[PDB]
Amino acid sequence: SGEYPTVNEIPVGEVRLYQIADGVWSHIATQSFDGAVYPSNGLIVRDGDELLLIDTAWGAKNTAALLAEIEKQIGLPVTRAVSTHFHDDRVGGVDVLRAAGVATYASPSTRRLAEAEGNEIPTHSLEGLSSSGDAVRFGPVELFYPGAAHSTDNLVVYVPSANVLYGGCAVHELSSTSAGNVADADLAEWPTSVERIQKHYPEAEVVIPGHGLPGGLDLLQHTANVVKAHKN
Ligand SMILES: C[C@@H](c1cccc2c(-c3ccc(CS(C)(=O)=O)c(F)c3)c(C(=O)O)[nH]c12)N1CC2(CN(C(=N)N)C2)OC1=O
Ligand SMILES: [Zn+2]
Ligand SMILES: [Zn+2]
Repeated sequence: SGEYPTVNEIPVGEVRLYQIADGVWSHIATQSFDGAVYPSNGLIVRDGDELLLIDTAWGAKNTAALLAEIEKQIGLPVTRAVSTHFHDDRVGGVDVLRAAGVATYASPSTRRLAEAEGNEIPTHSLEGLSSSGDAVRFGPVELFYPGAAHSTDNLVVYVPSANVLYGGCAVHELSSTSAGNVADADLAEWPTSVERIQKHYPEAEVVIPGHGLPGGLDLLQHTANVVKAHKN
């Protein structure tokens, strides 16, 4: 009833949206992995009379439910999607999106890693993002490659109209106690990559992590802190 949703408040197999700013929503779904349940976030950004989607809802059925929830709550067509790294919480559901007429995009690095590891593969490559500090425009957002962090391919997304920074899985929520799933991470480079984000988006007003609750700029420093302590 207005609070940021968690696993306890999302009915089984469903998705919830949360209004972040004018024309900006997050999407929240839950999924089981290795016998535990986790929430995960994505982003929706109004693009005129269309919508840009950032990240799937972690799974085919969750992503179909996402599309239904968008139609119910917003009622504008999703025409493009960007996946911000190659893991299943970002690309799992790309096949559903593609069959629903959504053009799917990711960096060439993400596409290669998804293909090699057996995850679903976005159709279109996003050039211009291969060096840390690179930025490109994509509809109503800027895409930024901060360097290796949670994964070597992770992208962040900024919504300039609203000063919303979507960190994806390179950014953790304030309550986090460790650096999440570090299977593919570069813990030594991650603080440098977060520093780049801090330097590039100093006016961010809302910071959204890949999993958990949004907050302010403090999520960036907190992320650096938990990652350094994890590595240590
Ligand atoms: C789908 C995703 C994932 C699956 C299951 C869980 C997660 C988390 C996560 C875990 C705990 C917390 C609470 S916290 C910050 O307090 O620790 C959190 F916020 C996020 C994250 C994230 O951190 O993004 N991703 C997850 N995969 C699976 C994989 C890849 N692989 C191989 N062996 N190959 C493991 O790597 C990874 O990321
Ligand atoms: Zn991941
Ligand atoms: Zn993640």
